[PDB]
Formats: sequence, C-alpha cells, structure tokens
Amino acid sequence: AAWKISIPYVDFFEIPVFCIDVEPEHWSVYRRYLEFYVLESKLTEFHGAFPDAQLPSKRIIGPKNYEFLKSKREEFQEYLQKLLQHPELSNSQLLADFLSPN
Repeated sequence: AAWKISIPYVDFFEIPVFCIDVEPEHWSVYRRYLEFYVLESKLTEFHGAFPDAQLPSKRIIGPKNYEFLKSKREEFQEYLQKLLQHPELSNSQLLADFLSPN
C-alpha cells in the first residue's frame, strides 16, 4: 500500500459520512465516524499501537452531526495518511478493505 488518500469533504448517505478519495487509478469510499474507531480498534488488536497514528478521543455523540464530522475531517485524514506510512500495515487486509470502493 503505497496508496495516497484524502478526505476532501463530509457528505450524506441519507446520515453524515466521510468521503475518502483514493489514488493513475482512483476512487472514493464512504465511511461512518464509527467505522474509523472499529478500524483503529482492530488494527491495534492485530498490529500493536502506533503512537503518532492515533484517532482523537471518540466523542460520545449521537447521530448525527454534520458540523462535528466536518471538524474532525482533517485529523482523520492525517490518521489514515500516517497509517499508510508504517510498513506492517502495508499488508493489512483491514486497512485495504477500509479503503476500497463504497
């Protein structure tokens, strides 16, 4: 996974979602706030616990706030980006699955 990702915006599934563009091959995937936290949970389970690569404290929000997802947009982007930089994860199906279309 020498993949490049960005989270240009947050969108709606009608339900506010993160839109991730992935790189010349390209596509986008839609991920719910919660989906990130289970990703991090599982990844940490099978691969350890990369400092630097840390999701912010999970908020005890309810569906649905748009503006809140908008604000975490950058942090979440940084997370995935720093994730992709570690090896060991370069072969994680978990990560790959997370980043695959829709």
